[PDB]
Amino acid sequence: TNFIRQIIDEDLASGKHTTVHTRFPPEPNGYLHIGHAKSICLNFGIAQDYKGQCNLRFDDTNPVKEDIEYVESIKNDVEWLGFHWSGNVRYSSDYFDQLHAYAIELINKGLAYVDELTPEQIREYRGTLTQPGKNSPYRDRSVEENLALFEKMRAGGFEEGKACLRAKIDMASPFIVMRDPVLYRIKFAEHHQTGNKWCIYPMYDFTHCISDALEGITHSLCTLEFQDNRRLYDWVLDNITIPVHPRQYEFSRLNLEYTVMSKRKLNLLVTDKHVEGWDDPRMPTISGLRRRGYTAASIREFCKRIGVTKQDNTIEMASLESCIREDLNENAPRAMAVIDPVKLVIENYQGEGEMVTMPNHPNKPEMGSRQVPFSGEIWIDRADFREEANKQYKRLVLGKEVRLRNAYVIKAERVEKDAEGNITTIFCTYDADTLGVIHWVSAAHALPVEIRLYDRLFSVPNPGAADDFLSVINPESLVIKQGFAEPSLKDAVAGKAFQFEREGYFCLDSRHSTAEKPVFNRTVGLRDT
RNA sequence: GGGGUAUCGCCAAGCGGUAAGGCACCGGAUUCUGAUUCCGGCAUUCCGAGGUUCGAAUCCUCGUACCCCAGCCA
Ligand SMILES: NC(=O)CC[C@H](N)C(=O)O
Repeated sequence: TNFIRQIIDEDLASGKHTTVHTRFPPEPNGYLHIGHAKSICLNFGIAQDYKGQCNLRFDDTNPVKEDIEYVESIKNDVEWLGFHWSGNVRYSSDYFDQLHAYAIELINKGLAYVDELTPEQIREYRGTLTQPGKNSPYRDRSVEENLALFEKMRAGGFEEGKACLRAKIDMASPFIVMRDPVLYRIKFAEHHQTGNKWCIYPMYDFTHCISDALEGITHSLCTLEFQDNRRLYDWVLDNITIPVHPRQYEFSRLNLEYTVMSKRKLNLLVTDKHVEGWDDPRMPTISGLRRRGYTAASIREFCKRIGVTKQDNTIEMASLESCIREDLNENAPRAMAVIDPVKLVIENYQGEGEMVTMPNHPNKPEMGSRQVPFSGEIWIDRADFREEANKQYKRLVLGKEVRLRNAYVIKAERVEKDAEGNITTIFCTYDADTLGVIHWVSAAHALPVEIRLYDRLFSVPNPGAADDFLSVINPESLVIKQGFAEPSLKDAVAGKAFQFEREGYFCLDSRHSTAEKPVFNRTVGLRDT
């Protein structure tokens, strides 16, 4: 439960509503990020719980900022998250004729007029946060004139910015949004849905409340910054001939530590090529989280966990990680991979190799087991061998033994280094029958794999607050490695993740994995303490 | 000016009855993954200062802090 569901309840109880109809109206001007997932879960979830309906609407009123790639991606992420919208996908543009009709109603009612103040003049007449605005000298034209003028605008008769339709409200309102808000502006730009049919487009404030009412929305859910706008939302509806009046309720938007959560800043990263694209695994986009190996369900749980309030918040990365870790911990089948390898030769070993049995999930036998190839020339992780080091160190030391994961116990005896004194191979003996603990990979049957270790995009907790958020990017947000995985992974499915034992959860694809060179993305590392 | 929000490090219940929960954190137990699991611990206090009440985080008052608004963006 949350404040919004309590309102909904009271409406249902009072009889003000007998059904609930919500909506997710992003503008198709960028890819969806996790903040939008909060909104999708909120709106689509309320619908299903209250046995109602929730539409997917593309708030497409600004042609110059939108693209068809985005509408396609949005529909894709919404689906991927696991939600279904009510009926067809809607578009604000579906109402362009209705909106133009309604603007004509406001004009006929004397509540709208065509202003000729330049875009600079409008701001100048607008007033300040503390000084009232002032009336345009064109504010009192007749209905007849406004009608003619608006038609002229609509017919491509005015150059851009040369005129616009403004609402006639109160230029001295403390609500700056109510100071004659612009209803229509001229843009000779082709729209991704209406092509070149219109040269005039409606503004957000005029469009949204009307789109909401036409679609029969009962509870319009948005974020805190449209609180002031709710006044214009109501004004518009209160002043036109429309049978319903949806009510807007605002909740705080999501802020995630170490990243930005606004399409504008995410676009800059894509545009400036500091990430591969909107779906880069380091990106907080739904596509990027998906490509990183995150499950729709872990995201759904994150949104459930964070809540919906009016408090400005900033969630910690540990919260999101917790969610994905919980999921993958339960479901990911375990595997063996070595991110940083060094060859270890069991001189004691005789043969061409053998096959040891390995559980697909050390705590869930029902998930079965598999046969993994063992031998005398395996691969271990460099950090798992210490010629020296403290008593706490539970891994391989130059005179100590260690249990090879699901195999035998071995003993390091003679190391071998190179020119720069770096070790090249470790010589050990194995106890013919012995079956800390360390993972390994038989060099002979090993599959060469590229491993991508992801990390926080930015060096600071709140990069969006920085003057130049880009200068504070983390140069180690992506560190690529070349390791070895058990041949098993030869059939790994893109997107699906496994737990690389003692390392973390990894998934294939990355838009890079080929048959020859597989690319594994580390979704999240295990809890190291 | 106006609109909003202030409860444990980060989220978050609580709507007059005397502070849920999650994340994180600190112990301990297990464990062929230093993971998982498993127990135990973690606000005598709710931005502040008064006030009303038998009694408030929950009501009033005066303050303080932070967020949002001056796109022909959404
Ligand atoms: N009122 C709202 O839900 C805002 C919709 C607007 N298109 C947005 O993406 O923020």
